[PDB]
Formats: sequence, structure tokens, C-alpha cells
Amino acid sequence: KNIKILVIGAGIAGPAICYWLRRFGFSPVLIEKYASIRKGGQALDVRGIATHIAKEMGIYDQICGMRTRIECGRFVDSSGKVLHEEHGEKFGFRQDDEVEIVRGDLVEILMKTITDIPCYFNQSIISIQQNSDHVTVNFKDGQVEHYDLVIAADGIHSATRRMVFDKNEYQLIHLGAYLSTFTIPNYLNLRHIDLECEANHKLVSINNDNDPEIARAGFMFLSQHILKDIRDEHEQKQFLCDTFRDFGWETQNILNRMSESDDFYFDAITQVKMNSWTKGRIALIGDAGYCPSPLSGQGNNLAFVGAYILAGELKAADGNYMQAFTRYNALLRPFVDANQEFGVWVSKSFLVEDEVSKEIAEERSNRTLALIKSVSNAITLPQYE
Amino acid sequence: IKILVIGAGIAGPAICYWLRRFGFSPVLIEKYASIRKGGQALDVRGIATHIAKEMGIYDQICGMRTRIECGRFVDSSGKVLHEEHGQDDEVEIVRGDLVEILMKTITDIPCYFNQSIISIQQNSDHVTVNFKDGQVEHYDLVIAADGIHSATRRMVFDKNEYQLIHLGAYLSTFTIPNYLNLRHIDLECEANHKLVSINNDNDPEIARAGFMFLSQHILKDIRDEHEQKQFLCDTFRDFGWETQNILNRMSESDDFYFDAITQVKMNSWTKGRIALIGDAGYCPSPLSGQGNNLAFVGAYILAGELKAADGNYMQAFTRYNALLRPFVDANQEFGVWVSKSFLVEDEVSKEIAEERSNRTLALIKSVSNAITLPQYE
Amino acid sequence: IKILVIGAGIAGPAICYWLRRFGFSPVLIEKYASIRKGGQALDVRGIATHIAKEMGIYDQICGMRTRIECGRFVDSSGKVLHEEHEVEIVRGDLVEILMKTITDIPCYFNQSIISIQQNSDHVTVNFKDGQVEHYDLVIAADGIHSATRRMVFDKNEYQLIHLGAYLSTFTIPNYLNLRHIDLECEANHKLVSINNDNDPEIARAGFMFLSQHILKDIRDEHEQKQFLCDTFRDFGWETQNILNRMSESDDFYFDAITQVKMNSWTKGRIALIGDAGYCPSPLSGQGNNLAFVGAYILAGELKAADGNYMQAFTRYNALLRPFVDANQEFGVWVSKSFLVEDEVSKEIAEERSNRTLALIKSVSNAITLPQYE
Amino acid sequence: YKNIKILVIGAGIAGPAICYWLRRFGFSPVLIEKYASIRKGGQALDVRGIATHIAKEMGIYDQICGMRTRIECGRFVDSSGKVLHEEHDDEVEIVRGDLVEILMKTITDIPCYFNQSIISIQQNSDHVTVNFKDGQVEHYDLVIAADGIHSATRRMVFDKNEYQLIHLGAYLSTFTIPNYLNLRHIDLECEANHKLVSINNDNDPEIARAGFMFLSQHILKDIRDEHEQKQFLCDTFRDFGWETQNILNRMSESDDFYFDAITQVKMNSWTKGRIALIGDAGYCPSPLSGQGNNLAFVGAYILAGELKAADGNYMQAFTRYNALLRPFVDANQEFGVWVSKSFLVEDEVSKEIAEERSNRTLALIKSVSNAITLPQYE
Ligand SMILES: Cc1cc2nc3c(=O)[nH]c(=O)nc-3n(C[C@H](O)[C@H](O)[C@H](O)COP(=O)(O)OP(=O)(O)OC[C@H]3O[C@@H](n4cnc5c(N)ncnc54)[C@H](O)[C@@H]3O)c2cc1C
Ligand SMILES: Cc1cc2nc3c(=O)[nH]c(=O)nc-3n(C[C@H](O)[C@H](O)[C@H](O)COP(=O)(O)OP(=O)(O)OC[C@H]3O[C@@H](n4cnc5c(N)ncnc54)[C@H](O)[C@@H]3O)c2cc1C
Ligand SMILES: Cc1cc2nc3c(=O)[nH]c(=O)nc-3n(C[C@H](O)[C@H](O)[C@H](O)COP(=O)(O)OP(=O)(O)OC[C@H]3O[C@@H](n4cnc5c(N)ncnc54)[C@H](O)[C@@H]3O)c2cc1C
Ligand SMILES: Cc1cc2nc3c(=O)[nH]c(=O)nc-3n(C[C@H](O)[C@H](O)[C@H](O)COP(=O)(O)OP(=O)(O)OC[C@H]3O[C@@H](n4cnc5c(N)ncnc54)[C@H](O)[C@@H]3O)c2cc1C
Repeated sequence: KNIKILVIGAGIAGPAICYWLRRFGFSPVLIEKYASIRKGGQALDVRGIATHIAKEMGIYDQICGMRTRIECGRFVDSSGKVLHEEHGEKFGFRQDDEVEIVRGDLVEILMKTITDIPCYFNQSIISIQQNSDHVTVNFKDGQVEHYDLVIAADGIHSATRRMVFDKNEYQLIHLGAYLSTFTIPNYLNLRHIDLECEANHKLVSINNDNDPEIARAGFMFLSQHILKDIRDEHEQKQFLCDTFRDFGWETQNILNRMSESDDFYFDAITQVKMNSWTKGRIALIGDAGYCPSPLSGQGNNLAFVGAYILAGELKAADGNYMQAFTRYNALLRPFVDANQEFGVWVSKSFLVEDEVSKEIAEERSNRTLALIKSVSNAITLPQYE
Repeated sequence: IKILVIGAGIAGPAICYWLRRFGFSPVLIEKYASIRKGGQALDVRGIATHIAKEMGIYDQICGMRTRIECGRFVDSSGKVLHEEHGQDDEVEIVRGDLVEILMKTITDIPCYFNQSIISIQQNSDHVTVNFKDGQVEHYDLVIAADGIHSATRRMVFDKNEYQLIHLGAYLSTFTIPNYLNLRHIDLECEANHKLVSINNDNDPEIARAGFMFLSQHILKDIRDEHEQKQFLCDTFRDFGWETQNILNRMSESDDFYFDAITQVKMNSWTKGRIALIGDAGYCPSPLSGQGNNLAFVGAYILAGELKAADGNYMQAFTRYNALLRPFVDANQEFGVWVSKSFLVEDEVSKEIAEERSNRTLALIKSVSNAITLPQYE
Repeated sequence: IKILVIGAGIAGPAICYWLRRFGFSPVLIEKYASIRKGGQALDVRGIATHIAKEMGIYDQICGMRTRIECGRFVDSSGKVLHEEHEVEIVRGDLVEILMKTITDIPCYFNQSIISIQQNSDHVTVNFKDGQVEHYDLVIAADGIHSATRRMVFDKNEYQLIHLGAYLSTFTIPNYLNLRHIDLECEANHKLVSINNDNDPEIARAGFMFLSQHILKDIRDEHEQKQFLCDTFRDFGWETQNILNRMSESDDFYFDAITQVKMNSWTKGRIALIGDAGYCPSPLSGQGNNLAFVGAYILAGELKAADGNYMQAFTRYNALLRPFVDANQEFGVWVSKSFLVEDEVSKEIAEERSNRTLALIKSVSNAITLPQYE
Repeated sequence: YKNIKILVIGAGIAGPAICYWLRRFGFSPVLIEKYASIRKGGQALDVRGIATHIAKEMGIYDQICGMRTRIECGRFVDSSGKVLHEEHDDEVEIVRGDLVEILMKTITDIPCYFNQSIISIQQNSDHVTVNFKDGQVEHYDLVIAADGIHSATRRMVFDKNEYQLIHLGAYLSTFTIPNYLNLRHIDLECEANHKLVSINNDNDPEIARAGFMFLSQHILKDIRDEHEQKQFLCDTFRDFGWETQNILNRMSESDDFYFDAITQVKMNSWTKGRIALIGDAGYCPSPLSGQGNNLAFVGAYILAGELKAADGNYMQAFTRYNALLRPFVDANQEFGVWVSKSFLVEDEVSKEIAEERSNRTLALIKSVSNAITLPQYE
């Protein structure tokens, strides 16, 4: 199985499928557009059947070792006055094998699992073509490589999806919200605490977990505005500075340190709707194919499942990408629908701030806990040895 | 450090192993669709046996050694003139079997067949390679191990910088069905500056034919197999003996090989980020009997000098050329020394012939140990 | 988990590899001072060939396979009568490969167990040098004459069956200058062979004969050679030249063709594998293949039981019973006509041989191997 | 590889450390522990000097950094609880228990038998006879003791003429209790009358670690009798005040009680035949040196390395081991004595003088921690 396979994107789906592809006898090559591993991102939750895959890969103990250590959580008003304080109650109500871990720590654990897999950074594809025999990949530095299969794991803004799929074959659905997170110097000397302030359909957060020198800032807000270019960091940062102008609290102290952050992340809360995630010798995995959006809390787990099934089906098809890709599209269909529908469900209430009572709030919260456990296990994983 | 190695013969695979063991990540290509296993018996000799032991393949090679029990020199009619019945100085092993052993040591290294380069450029930062299938790849280093007719040397070095010297003789060998039911025996017939051999060793169904003759003729296109075979037939048109029985089975052969006995002469074997190893740089010719050994030493030293220099190819390449020079000269000079009498068939005393044979065996023994290997641990 | 494997033959090394591959840390002991590489050509066949593949030695076994190119049957005066022109490998070569596969497993030599006891917690093993060790499990692979079987199992729980024949084989210098040939001479229900495979300096001699006699002490080497010389006193041909060179041979082997019949091969925390539990005898040609399967299944069942030997040993006996019966019975089937020399033509003999080839292939695949990762 | 039968006694720091390096070098050791589970007691330790390089080559440095102590505030208080002072080179501070855990996770491929202990040892020129508590008799090519200051193996193998235990005039005790004060990432300490009482919390919010250190020339009738230890500790702190009675009341709820005199082991050599002492069993530099764990690191490294360098020839290996460690043991043991000249002496001095003594202590331990150049065994 010396089949040439290209995997685009050193995020979560990308590194995960590289491990499984190698474990099943294939020889993948991994590329990343940025000069180094992007370890940004808020805390993620490895949950449901994804924990089972994590245990199979042999990383579940590492993930448990690098789990979030926040000891206290405070919601405050714009004056800093405490309204609600928690000390870990949130984690009790949740699923059993769920583990919360900062995204970059999870990516680092995944990158250590594929140290024997080639990985080239600062590598950008400019165009892709394919025929019955091979895929042609053209790189910005002048290289032209031929591959038997190409797998895209470059995120919801997948440039591969745009180079391979027509506009009539994929739809991006805006859920009326935006998310941003970045690390800054811990100017508040916070220790194992998360502070959040919600007002006027906006949320501002700042936390400290392990590194006492660094704090992670977070912004979430409702909006239907669309950027001229969702990939222009300068427009992203200006839009964030304008929406949170006059919010008060620690917003300006946070945004003033935004320029010295090395892990900036900003995106719209969006979903990718496709009838198929494969075209010829090219397959999409993770957010590139079926992003459930941050509001589902399931993007990383769907990345895990999609990587395992695609690599497994290729093993079961003895390299017949025609059959594997077809089974891949079918097996993941119910799981994608459950998770994406859950995400839309959450968006109906997210930051709405409708004047509801504790009864209404507790019912939505408990129904979210039940709904997310069923969704996280909405599929039974096959076996491939 | 991305490294391309060109040619899956002896030098190529062997340097892939030594680059991998020293930490590098080589990639190998081969022009032909499958590994080429043709060739006559070769000898792993001298300091090259030490390299083989360090590679962990010495026992395997010994296990695959030739097992010819009898060697008969015969006249054109079949009458036996001379008969013979024949160490860690030397292990004789058919070329194909040694190639197989080398390949099995680099199963973790990617090897791409039916792949050949049409253009090669380099700057101070990388080498750019354009392949026949339209691919373009950048490499930190390119090591050419594509043999005497190396296209890489032709595209990188000017006509001024290399010279191919014809030693006035030709070689051809191929396997045919063992129609004579030979068993661990080699039959040879020499006459009129020509030699015809046929042997059976390890596969009872297969016999290996061999032709060697003196000639100062040069083919119009040495790459044309049709010309090669036509020239071979014209040269042995009426040699007699089993010549026709052998040539008529040539079309059934899967491993036909034919070439002139040639040496490659260069003052340096490197240019920028591109280095040559094996026959592509310093072919000692079949008449030296040391090509594969000089390929082992060339691979081991080049990989080691890249390790000792921490990837500074400038340092490693200069060290490479210097350390290899005395070993190349001794082996090429021995090759030419052999060609002075090869198939000349001068009327000499049986004592003289025996004496020149003793001197040849003594000379190759010393030549095969002409340098001390550096240690790279 | 402390696990003791007794015997560095074929079954022993095989189960050590598998136990290690499944997470255990076995220890291997051997009665003799060094590994015993004696023996004639054996055949890896049937499901055993798949286990060899999963162990990563199949190609190694192929590389060291036999290379005999001609077989001649000859009369006592040297005149040829007949001439002829899955992997066959000499026992010593296969034992080499298996020992290379367990370089991470300790092997202590010159070790002899003298007493064995067990309770529901551990097995206690007494050694001749005075050591006393407790083990969670003890696995016996000490061959047909298993001292462990005799110490653990009552005389009514096992039966030794003599198949009425003997076998001896040893390597001597190649004084005849044989090259890749096997010369055999059959007469009076006795067979004498001498072959040369690869090493041109050595020839391997073989002796086989029918007999109902039993030795006073089957492990006494002097009585073995006396019985051998008396049996071939006036056979003629090369018997004297071969037997006169026994003293310079370093790998003398002699044994009776025997089987071991048991209803169960485990007792508490002790398990038998290989010839010690279900020896099918040389006439079956499946001893080494039965060693492979026993080692594979026993280790696998232990892994699946997460160390619970009660479940593993129960499944070990259950899964192996069909395979053992077929191979043991196949061996008895061969003995009824082995060296008997019935009055039939060569078309009948070659007909029986064709039946044997079909039968042995079915028997060598007479079970389906479970999977354990 | 090597399949020499090697027994390593003691699952602390030196023991697990040497099991790793022996296996890395081609050996197959076996580990035993007297107690039924791994002992994770003890105060914070410092991985320092050349011991940091050994930890890096073991691939545990980041794990050690990951579990580094994270006390945010340190308050020194009087017997009434009033705060008198509040505090806010590749070396890492880490609780001893967490370092033992890490080390046991680097030897997961080596057998480790708990509730195992030796009753007697014999040896001849061919093997060592180790007789076990559960009735086993085993022969070993090499036996390596890492069973601590009161090494039962040393007392079985070495005569009282070959080792000397030096009392440095002080005693130490530490044990975990329920965090009845509800402390978080803080260390509370109180010193008076040549006694020091501490109580802190770092990671487990339900558990606090108590500390006791005092000066005394008294010697226990039997140093291994816990009852005499605690009776001595309670009588020493009878009228101390502060939290001493609260802490010592919760002693019976502790699972990791540690009590010991601050002592050193003085031997001319650390080997006899096929038996070798490593760690505190041979050259314990005392807690006042702050180097026991690091000396255990270097001892395990050099003994294992010299055995590989001599291809299992214990005669040659034991000779290099004794010679090479001598200068390092000398500097660390001497530094521990030097600390004891001022430890808890409480001399009337300026805060400039006390500061100067601390600066000198830090500069000295820096050099003592790098007092030898490590050999390379590749
Ligand atoms: C830096 C970062 C921070 C994030 N933070 C959050 C967060 O706080 N909350 C949340 O819910 N989700 C976040 N996400 C998204 C989250 O990772 C995904 O929703 C999901 O968990 C994993 O999906 P994925 O691995 O398929 O895609 P991603 O995690 O988005 O990974 C895609 C990877 O491909 C790389 N890439 C993109 N384009 C190219 C290209 N042309 N060539 C090569 N490589 C390319 C990207 O740099 C990235 O490393 C973040 C993603 C990133 C990259
Ligand atoms: C099929 C064959 C048979 C031979 N038979 C004999 C013999 O009988 N006697 C003798 O003395 N010597 C023989 N030789 C030459 C002998 O192997 C060499 O003299 C020496 O032993 C090894 O040198 P080398 O590995 O550098 O070159 P070679 O052994 O010649 O190996 C060169 C390899 O590079 C490949 N190659 C060539 N051009 C290209 C290209 N443009 N791109 C990619 N790959 C390329 C070739 O297919 C071959 O696999 C033979 C070589 C070959 C290839
Ligand atoms: C030297 C030798 C030569 C053989 N030659 C042939 C042959 O030519 N043809 C044939 O059909 N079969 C032969 N056999 C038997 C053959 O190996 C088996 O039938 C089968 O292939 C493998 O069975 P086994 O590994 O269970 O037992 P064996 O191969 O017999 O191995 C048993 C091992 O246990 C050891 N052992 C015995 N008693 C003790 C003890 N008390 N303590 C510790 N270790 C002990 C033995 O020394 C031996 O190493 C031979 C066996 C041996 C040992
Ligand atoms: C529970 C405990 C707490 C400690 N607390 C401190 C502290 O607060 N401050 C300080 O400076 N030092 C402390 N030490 C000592 C410190 O670990 C050493 O100074 C050094 O760090 C490591 O030396 P070592 O591993 O050689 O010895 P140790 O750390 O003492 O390790 C000895 C090990 O051997 C085991 N053992 C003892 N006798 C036997 C036997 N007969 N059979 C089998 N195993 C046996 C012990 O249970 C222990 O696991 C403590 C040691 C222990 C065991």
C-alpha cells in the first residue's frame, strides 16, 4: 500500500487521519499553510464515540493529563461585580468519558502520534486538477506533485473544496453569530479562573488555566453582517473592535493586547451542507465537509469519526477509493445530521437573551445535556483491526 | 533534508540505507518499471565486505552465494581442454540476488518506478527537478546513481568535466531456458578474441549465457537494443559451439544486458547540491571486477560525510571527493591493467600465464583494500 | 504476571513470542546447556503457515528452505532403483529463526525442575540448584518425555502409545562428497539415508526402522546407540561408514515414535503444549505444526481472558481438541503401512502417497484459528 | 542485549531510575518494593544540575515541568497566626510523589512486585542467593539495593565496620492530611525555638501536606518504630501552639507518614562482590543537602552505564562506579553538613545577614549540583 495520499491541514481531522492511514498500512503526507502548528482555540470536549477512538489511538491518557484545570468560574457585569460563581458543578452533570482540553494541547498530542509521517509547513496549494489516473497538485513555490488520493482537512473555509467542488454542490449556512479567541499576557494575574460578561447579545471572556503568564480572551456575539473577505484578519479585527466598542469591562484592555497575540482566531458560526463529501480521487473530512459549527461543540469529535471511517473503509476496500468513498458518505450521513441539527437547535437560544425564567433556562440546559449525549453517540463505529 | 537518489542498482539502494540509518529521509527513483535483476556473478570484496557486515546483510549474501561446482573450458566442438572444481576476502553472488538483498533493507524508503528526470536546475537554496510525467519537485540534494550512461551527469556536468574511455571490449549476459540440463556447472569457450559462456547455478530451469569480445568499434546508438543484438550476432556469426542455440533463445530472455567495457574519468564528482556515486561518477569497467565494491564505498562515505558535516553539503562533498580519489584511481588503474591482456591471446608459456594470473589475484586483493574506511558511528 | 515456559524447542519459543506480543513477560528455561539444533527436515504446513506469517518469519523460513535437487533410492550394493527431481526446512534452521524472534525474552540454560506443586493462588517450582520460585502460570514444552507431565498428572490421566518404530538422525562430515542430493536404501523394514543440502562439508544421516522393542532407559544415550548398531549390524551399504562417525557428530538424536493421549492438557494453573501434551509422532509430519497452533491458541486465549486462566485453559482444551485428534490419528494412519512393504506395484504405492498428500493437507487445515490482534 | 539476572530493591527514586537505564542499555532488571503500593509521600524536591540533563535524556523533563509545584503565596506566621512575611537554571521543583509516579511510568515494561522483601542474602563468586519473605529462593547475577537510608540490604551484606551513619543534629517529618484549613495554592509556615511547622496545599484541593523540622541531639532507641517516632514528635511539639495539635490529631488519618533523622551514610566503597548500593542506601546526603534525589539520579545513571561499558563485567563496572561517584558524593555530602551548621540555629542577625547567607547557600548548591562531568554511554 504505497498509494500516494495527500492530507491538507494540520488541525484535528488532518493529523488524526494521518495516524489511522499509517496504522492501516498507507503512507500519507501532511501539509500546513502556516509556518507552524496553529495551537490556538478555546477548550474543546472529546465526547461520545470520539473518546472510544481516542482510547483506540492510545492518547486518552495524555488527553486526561492535559485536561482543563480551571477551578472557578465567575459571570460578572460590566463593573466586575460577581453575579454567578461556580467551582466545577458544570463538569459533574456531563457525560462520563467526556474530557475537556485546550484545542492546541489536543493538536499537540495528535502531532506526536505522527512523528514518523512527513509534514511540510508553509506549503500552500494554488490549484488542483484530477483525472482517472491521478490528482495534480500545484504549489505556490513552483512544485507540481501527482497523488493517487487527496484528502482535505483545511477547515470550513476549505480552499480545496472551492478548487474541486462547484458552487452548486456545497452551501455555507450562517447561524447569525461570530466567535473569536486569542491569547494575551495575563495582565490581570488570573489563576485557574474564567471570567465572563454577557450583555446585549455579546459575550466577553478571559481565563487562565496552566501557564500563569498567559490569559486566553474570548468574544462571541450575534450578528447577520457578512465580511467582505472572511479571511482578512484586518477586517476581522476591525469588526470585532467595532462590535465591542462601548461594551466596557475589560474589553479595551483585552483588545489593546490583540496585536501581540500569536494565535489569533476569528470566524463566523457556520455550517457546511453537502450531499456528498467526495469527488473522484478527492475526499473532504472534518469541517471542510460537514462543519457542525462551534454551537454544536462537536467539530473535533466529528473530525475524529470522519478520519477513522474514511481510513478504515479504504482499508476494507483494499484501496478501491470508489467503494470506500461511497461507504464513507453513507456511514457518516446520520452522524453529521444529528450533530448539525443539534448545533442549529442550540443557535435558537444562543445569546438570544429572551426574558425567560429559571424554569425555562433549567429546562433548556438539561435538554441540552441530554441532547448532546445522544448526538455524541448517534452512530455505531465499525471495526477494521 | 529531502534527498533524491536516482537509480535502483547497487550504489543507489545502498546509499539510501546509509542515509536513512544516519538520520536522513531519502527518496529513490528508478527509470525502469521494475527492479533490473540481470547481470553476471559479481564479487563483494575487500573493504566492501566490511560495509556489508556493518549493513547486516553479509550472512544473507553468503546464503545466496554462487554454487558452481565445476568450471570447464571447452573447444568449439565440445572437447574439454581444462577443468576446475572451485573466505571472507570475497563472496561471489549473482548481481540480481545482491540487488534483491539491498532492496529488502530499504522497504521503509519510498521507491518510485517508471520515473525519470528530463530537466534539472539548481540554485544556492535547492535543486529543481522536472520529471517525465510533468511533476516538478525541489530537493535539498540530488544523488545520481544511474550508472555508466548517467543522464544526470550529462545534464549537470559540462562535456568539459567528464570523459568516457572505451577499453576496447564488450559484455553481454542474459538468462535463457536451461536447454542443456546443466547442474552447477559453467561451460566456456574462448577463440579469436571472443568468449562464450553458459552456466547453471541455483535455478535448475534457467541457464545464464555470457558473451565477451574485443572490439574497437563503437555503436551508432549504444542505447538501441536492436543494434546491440545485431552487433552481437554479427560478431559471433560463425563462432560455432552453442552460439546459435544461445542467440536463438535471446528473445525469450527477460533480463537482457549489453554494454561496452568503459570507464568514466572526472576530477570531481560533485557540483553544488548534486553528487554522483557509483558508475555514474567513476565506473571502473567490468574488467576491474570492482564496480559494485566501489559503489558500496562511495555510498557509505558520501552518507557518512553528510552526517559528519551536519548537512553542510559543501563540507561533505569536498571531503567525499578527497577521500574517494585514491580508491577510485587504484581500481580504475587496475581495470586498465587487466585490459592490456584481456582476450589478447598472446602465445605465452603456461608458467607465464599462471604467473600473470597470480599477479592479477594479488593485485585486486590489494586494490580492494586501497583505503581505510572512516568511522561514522 | 509470572509465567514459566519450560523447554526451548519449537512450542516453547513460539509461545514465548506470542505471550510477549500479547502483553505478558514470559521466562524460558532449557534443560540442556545450549539450544539443541538437531533434527531432520520438517514441514511448515497448513494453518501453521499463517501463524508463521503473522509472526514475521515466513520469508525467513523461505530463505532457509531445503534445496535438495535429486532423490535416489538405492540397493545395498549402490545400484540406483528410482530417481526423482508450505516450506520444508531443517529443524535446526527453524529453531534458529524462532529464537531470533524472542531476543527480548530471557532464556536460562542448565535448568532442571525437580518438584512442582500448586494451590489456587500460584504454582511453586523447585529447581535442582536449590531455587524455589512461585509463578502464576507454568507452561510445559519439554517434549515427548515431559518430566512436567509426569509430576503434575497422575498415571491414569495420560497414556503413551508406541507406534512401533524408531528414528535417529545426526550430521557427519560429507565423506561421500554429495551435492544437493538424498540417498536412501530401504530393506527389511529399515531405512538408511544420507543427504547433502547446502553446507558442502556436512552430510546428514538418517535411520528409521520398525520395532516393537522398548528400551530400558529411553534417555540413556549408550543404550540408544547399542540398539541402533544392533539393528543395522549387517545392513551393508554405508551403514558402517555412517555409524563409525557418530563419535564426531555434535547433534545426535534418537527417539521412539510415540504419541501422548490425554482428555485435558491443563490442570489448575499448569498447561501442556507441544509434544508434551499431544505429541503426534514423526510419522504424522505435524509435530512442529501442532507446536505452532498450541502456542498460538494458548497465548491468545490468555489474552482474551484478560489473564483469567480458568476461562483461557478451558477454551484452550476445547479449541485444540479437533485439531489434535486429526493430526494424531493421521499419524497412526501412516504407521499402519509405514515400512511394512506390501506386495503392490509402484502405481499402488504412488496412489497411497497421493492419498497421504491429500489427507495431510486436510489435517493441517482441520481447524479455524481465532483472532486476537 | 543482555539477559543477566539483576534484582533492584526499592521503588523510590534511585530504584526506578536505574531500572530505566538498565533496560535502555540492554538489561532486564526486576524491581521489588517492601510496601504493598508505591510510596508517594515526601515534600517538594528540586531536580537540579547535571540531574536535569539525565532527566531530559529520560524524556521526563516536560512531564516534570508539567507537574511542577505551583504554590502562589508563602506566608510565615507566628504561633498566633499573624503574618510576619509573605512571599509571592533548568531546575524544576516537584513534589516527591509526583516524581516517583513519573519514574514508574518510564519503566512500565519492567516487572515490579510489591509486598516483597528479603529476609537473608548469601553470595559466592557465581551468584547471589536472595531469600524472600514469601518463601522464594532465587539466584541472581547482580543485586542492586535502592532501599534507602536504613537499607536492610546494606545491613545484611556489609559489616558494621564498612558503613557509618552520621547524625546531623536534626529531624524531619512530613505527611498529608485532610485540608481542614481549606488552603489553596499556599504554604503556611511557623518557626520558633529551633522548630519549624508547615502546612500547604498545591494540587489536590482536599489534601494538605504537613511538615515538621527541628534540631535535636537525641537518637531514637529504634529508628524504625513508628510509635516511638510519633511519641517523640508529639513530645517535641507539646507546647508549640499554632496548628500543631490540630495537625498531629490528624496523623492517624494519614497514609504516607514519613519520619526520619537527618543523617548521612559514610562508606569508603559502595559495592561488595555482586551487590551494589545506590542512592541513600550508599551515600545519603541528607535532606539538608537538597540533593538526595539528584544524587540518586546520577548514581543510577553511572552504575547502569558502567555495566554496559564493561559488557556486564561487574568487576570492572563496580570499580568505575565507586571511583567516578566519589567526588560527586563528597561535594554533596559536605554541602549537606555545611547547611547543618546554620539550619534553624536562629542567630540574632540583620535581615541583610540572613539574606547574605541565603545568597551564599544558593550559589554553593549551584556549583555542588554540577560538581562532576557525566560520562557518555550513547
Ligand atoms: C487556530 C484555530 C483555532 C480554532 N478555535 C476554535 C475555537 O475556539 N472553537 C471552536 O469551536 N472551533 C475552533 N476551531 C475550529 C475547530 O478546530 C474545528 O471546528 C474542529 O474542531 C476541527 O476541524 P478540522 O480539523 O477539520 O479543521 P480545523 O481545526 O479548522 O483545521 C484546519 C487546519 O488546516 C489548515 N489550513 C487551512 N487552509 C489551508 C490550506 N490552504 N493549506 C494548508 N493548510 C490549510 C489550518 O491552518 C488548520 O491548521 C479552531 C481552528 C483553528 C485552526
Ligand atoms: C541490468 C544490469 C546488468 C548489469 N550487468 C553487469 C554485468 O554482467 N557485469 C558488470 O561488470 N556490470 C554489470 N552491470 C553494472 C554494475 O552493476 C555496475 O558496474 C556496479 O556494480 C554498480 O554500479 P551502479 O549501481 O552505480 O550502477 P548500475 O548497477 O548500472 O545501476 C544503475 C541503475 O540506475 C537505473 N537508471 C539508469 N538511468 C536512469 C535514469 N535516467 N533515471 C533513473 N534510473 C536510471 C538503471 O536502470 C539501474 O537500475 C549491470 C548493470 C545493470 C543495471
Ligand atoms: C534435538 C531434537 C531433534 C529432533 N529431531 C526430530 C526429527 O528429526 N524428526 C521429528 O519428527 N521430530 C524431531 N524432534 C521432535 C520435534 O521437535 C517435535 O516433534 C516438534 O517439532 C516440536 O515439539 P516440542 O517443541 O513441543 O518439543 P521438542 O522439539 O522435543 O522440544 C522440547 C524441548 O524441551 C527441552 N526439555 C526437555 N525436558 C526438559 C526439562 N525437564 N526441563 C527443561 N527443558 C526440557 C528439550 O531439551 C527441548 O529443547 C526433535 C526434537 C529435538 C529436541
Ligand atoms: C515515603 C518517603 C518519603 C520521603 N520524604 C522525604 C522528604 O520529605 N524529604 C527528603 O529530603 N527525603 C525524603 N525521602 C527520601 C528521598 O526520597 C531520598 O533522599 C532521595 O530523594 C531518593 O533516594 P532513594 O530512592 O535512594 O531512597 P528512598 O527515596 O528512601 O527510596 C527507598 C525505597 O525502597 C523501599 N524499601 C525500603 N526497604 C525495603 C526493603 N527491605 N525491601 C524493598 N523495598 C524497600 C522504600 O519503601 C522506598 O520505596 C523520602 C523517602 C520515602 C520513601
